Amino acid sequence: DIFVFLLSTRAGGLGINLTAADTVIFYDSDWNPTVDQQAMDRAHRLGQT
DNA sequence: GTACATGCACAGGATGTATATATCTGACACGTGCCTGGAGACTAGGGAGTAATCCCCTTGGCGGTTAAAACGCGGGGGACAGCGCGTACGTGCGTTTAAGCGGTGCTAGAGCTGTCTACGACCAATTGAGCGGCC
Repeated sequence: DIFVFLLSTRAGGLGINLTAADTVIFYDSDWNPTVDQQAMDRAHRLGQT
């Protein structure tokens, strides 16, 4: 059921492994990359199909 | 040397009490579990010490005037009788709370949920001191 999950890149995401997500949206971008790259891959990982 | 307050006894009713009885508070023996005595390891502030040096309390001389002690001037505080407004007994009547056994509420506990301030901590911007160039 739960359509959408709300996160922060520097706390909500950290290694949290949301394989049930199909898609990712950045409503914000950080002054450093890597945090966004991790934020994507906390969905984009080997547990998806 | 004095006689009013103390000191001993009578009169007598109540209060200190014994026998007789039923029972709930306290004693006892059990264990849970709360937590305190001991004791360990380390932190790093509190304390003690050496030390410098500054300034208050006591001290001694002195001058002032107030209380003490004495005295004069004179009345209100300690003591007897009447007036009359309260204070202490005793009863009827019953207002009042007792003491009871359930019905229900709200008060208490431990914990949760929600702060939510308020505190370090990390994270990313952006800024001043560091060293070098130029005419």
